[PDB]
This record gives sequence, structure tokens and C-alpha cells, in this order.
Amino acid sequence: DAFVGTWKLVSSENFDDYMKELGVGFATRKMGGMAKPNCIISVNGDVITIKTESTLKNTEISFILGQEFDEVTADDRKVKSTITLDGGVLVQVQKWDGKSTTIKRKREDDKLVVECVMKGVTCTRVYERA
Ligand SMILES: CCCCCCCCCCCCCC(=O)O
Ligand SMILES: Nc1nc2ccc(F)cc2s1
Repeated sequence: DAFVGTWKLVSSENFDDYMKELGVGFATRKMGGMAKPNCIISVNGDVITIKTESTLKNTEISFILGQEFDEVTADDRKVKSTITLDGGVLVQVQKWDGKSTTIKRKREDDKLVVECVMKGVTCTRVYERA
């Protein structure tokens, strides 16, 4: 839709603080902090696939909107994820050990804007088409 494409990270704010709030150790934060991943979003019927590709780590999720799925995150959390579409925004929640984090993906002008929230920390990551 508005989301389908190959997207390249162009900016990131507060990502280290976000990872620290998730419990990510220093070595992994160091790897994440200057990563510039691509995000490849595709849809086939009911099923959305989001691939994240980077030099040191690739991940992939496929899901149906509103159907919970098990996910291993790039920092090796085992989470229960649910993604819905709300006013054009893809809203993902990950739940694990009584905690939660939200990742909201929205299309704004030329950009894919990703807002990641854990507790008091809000990180914003912007991608543009490859
Ligand atoms: C090897 C690098 C691993 C870095 C660990 C990052 C922690 C996972 C949080 C990812 C949030 C998704 C952000 C996005 O799609 O831009
Ligand atoms: N597969 C990958 N997912 C992420 C998420 C964040 C990041 F900084 C690097 C990577 S690599």
C-alpha cells in the first residue's frame, strides 16, 4: 500500500536510549546504533512481510493484522507481537515478561517514520525509498 517498498534508514533519534530501556547490553547497542538497515515491506493477500536487512543482522516477520504471533527480535527477546492498522498507521506491540513496547510505522510525505516507545523513552527513525 502506502507501506510497500524497499526503505533505507536515513535518520534516528534516541535509539540508544530506547535499546537501553529494552535491556539491550552494550555490545549489541553498539552494533545497532550505527546500523543503517533496509526495511522491505511486502503484502500477499492477508499476509504482510517486513524484512529488516543490515550488514550484521537480518530479521523477518510475517503476520496477519490482529493475529498475535511469536517473534524473536533482533536483540533476541522472545515476544508476543500483534500488529493492527489504525488510521493508516501500522501499530505493533511486543509483550514479554509483563513488559510492552510499541513500534508505530506511518507514511509521511516521502518518508516511512517509525516511532518506538518503551516507558518514558521515544525514538524516531526515518526511512526513505531506496
Ligand atoms: C545487530 C543489531 C541489533 C540491534 C538491536 C535493536 C533492538 C531491536 C529494536 C528494533 C526496533 C525496530 C526499529 C525499526 O524498524 O526501525
Ligand atoms: N535485522 C535487524 N533488525 C535491526 C533493528 C535495528 C537496528 F539498529 C539494526 C537491525 S538489524
